[PDB]
Amino acid sequence: GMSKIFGIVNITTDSFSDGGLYLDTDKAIEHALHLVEDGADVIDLGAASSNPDTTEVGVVEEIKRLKPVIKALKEKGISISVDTFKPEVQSFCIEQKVDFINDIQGFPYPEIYSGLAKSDCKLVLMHSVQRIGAATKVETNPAAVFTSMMEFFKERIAALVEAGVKRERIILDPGMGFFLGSNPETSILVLKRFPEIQEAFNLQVMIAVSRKSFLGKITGTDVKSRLAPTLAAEMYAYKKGADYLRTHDVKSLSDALKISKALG
Amino acid sequence: GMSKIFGIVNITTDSFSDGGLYLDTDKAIEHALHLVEDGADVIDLGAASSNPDTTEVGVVEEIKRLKPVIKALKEKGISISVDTFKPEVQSFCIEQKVDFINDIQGFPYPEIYSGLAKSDCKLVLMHSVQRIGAATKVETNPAAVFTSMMEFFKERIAALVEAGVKRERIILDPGMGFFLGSNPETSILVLKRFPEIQEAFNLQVMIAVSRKSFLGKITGTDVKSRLAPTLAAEMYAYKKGADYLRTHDVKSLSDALKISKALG
Ligand SMILES: C=C1CN=c2nc(N)[nH]c(=O)c2=N1
Ligand SMILES: C=C1CN=c2nc(N)[nH]c(=O)c2=N1
Ligand SMILES: Nc1ccc(C(=O)O)cc1
Ligand SMILES: Nc1ccc(C(=O)O)cc1
Ligand SMILES: [Cl-]
Ligand SMILES: [Cl-]
Ligand SMILES: [Cl-]
Ligand SMILES: [Cl-]
Ligand SMILES: [Cl-]
Ligand SMILES: [Cl-]
Ligand SMILES: [Cl-]
Ligand SMILES: [Cl-]
Ligand SMILES: [Cl-]
Ligand SMILES: [Cl-]
Ligand SMILES: [Mg+2]
Ligand SMILES: [Mg+2]
Repeated sequence: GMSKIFGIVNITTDSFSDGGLYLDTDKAIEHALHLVEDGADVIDLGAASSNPDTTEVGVVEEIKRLKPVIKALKEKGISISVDTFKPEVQSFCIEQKVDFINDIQGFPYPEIYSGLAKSDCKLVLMHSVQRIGAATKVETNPAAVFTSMMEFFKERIAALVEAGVKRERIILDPGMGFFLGSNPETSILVLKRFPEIQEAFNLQVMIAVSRKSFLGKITGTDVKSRLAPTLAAEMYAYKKGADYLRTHDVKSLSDALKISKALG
Repeated sequence: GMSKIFGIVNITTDSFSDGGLYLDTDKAIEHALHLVEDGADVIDLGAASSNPDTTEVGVVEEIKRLKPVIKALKEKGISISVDTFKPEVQSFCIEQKVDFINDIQGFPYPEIYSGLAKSDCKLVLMHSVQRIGAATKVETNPAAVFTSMMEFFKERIAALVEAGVKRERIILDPGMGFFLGSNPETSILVLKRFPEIQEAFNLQVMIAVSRKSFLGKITGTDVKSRLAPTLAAEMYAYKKGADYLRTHDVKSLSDALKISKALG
């Protein structure tokens, strides 16, 4: 199987790798259209970041950013994912009939589970060692993190299914980078063992490594020179059977996947 | 095993990807020093190109370009390879005591074999469908090219060994891109089957794909946007056990190899 590409379109001011570049509505639409041209299957819209240096974005402001971009992309028939962890914003996305809701908190509020069940959109259920809120910088034990993540998925999937969410709507994301720990060994272990998530839960898995900190620690590179380590980790994940890849440089990943497919 | 990196330093005017950038002596030395900083094990110096659009460079001019660069790099203890197919230039490299002579013609002139035997430098024996001269654009049958290449290596190795060249000095390069054919299928087959060269001859193999045309035909990219397809093919070759990789972007390849090593 070939991994599907989520194209990151950050409509923020403080995204760790491209904050402020696509804050304007038309520039965000133009960026999304370019990523689709580059081979993106889904456009992941994020009007609020979640890196350790992020600043809280209000719900009204977040919906204001997403509203005209969703409208323009839905007009073109583009599959839309929204990277939001705020239940009121997620409820707005259900009304807009987007294809995915991408929650770094993994839908931890059962009060809205009945509303999620009535929708038909797919749910990207992400695990993090923080569980609630944006990423932080904390050292973790890789084996213990993988074990707790496996238990977290099992309980959260069961809670959503018990509330009426169809199981096949759930896509699992183990988290990566600071969502797993400040030491890169935890991210490395998850990258090596994520097929065990597909096997245990029989659900698709998304891998999101693009430009993240742990790549820079292994190679000694800042965020602007992280294309090569990103591509190395993304094609490792593709070769290992990742169902979705969430990336910034869609064109480079697509070209790299075309070469890997021709050689494999 | 980890592939060794040959850093390309073109002291030419018409190299297909970076011609004219490092024609100046000090700029070529500065580029070579940067590539060593980026992780290059060997610096491959080429004062004359061999792409299909190349222009013949005189022997006197070629030696004039290489002479001060070799001197500066030898002062720093840098391992030097010289990409030259002219016997008089190769004789100059033997006098300079460089570590490698990289011949796209695979040393086809037995008149100089006795001189090659007395030297201690390693010999990069490259195969091409043209055999003599620079690359051309010609469509070829992949299976027939691989078969003829295997026979070419067998006869050329035996001729060099019979003349006194120690067998362990020979590094095999199957050729790539236009050296194999204008259709990318021939390059793809050689990339998939080059371990058979190591097995049959018990010699090291060099893979040189960086920015070459066949990558652009598979992905639909010009020479300036070929980093991602280059990295995809280079780490495929590394994972398959290539002993040497000849590349332009040493820093990107090194960073990519560090990630692949940490994940493998
Ligand atoms: C930087 C971020 C923001 N949103 C994400 N969303 C998902 N699903 N996975 C990530 O790793 C992730 N990284
Ligand atoms: C573009 C070039 C010039 N010199 C080379 N040298 C070797 N050994 N192999 C190549 O593929 C090669 N490509
Ligand atoms: N949202 C996130 C953005 C970046 C990182 C990281 O660099 O590890 C983690 C989370
Ligand atoms: N010397 C060479 C340079 C480039 C190519 C190629 O693009 O195929 C082939 C030979
Ligand atoms: Cl960007
Ligand atoms: Cl709701
Ligand atoms: Cl800590
Ligand atoms: Cl739960
Ligand atoms: Cl850097
Ligand atoms: Cl360059
Ligand atoms: Cl000689
Ligand atoms: Cl032809
Ligand atoms: Cl011969
Ligand atoms: Cl292009
Ligand atoms: Mg974001
Ligand atoms: Mg050259």
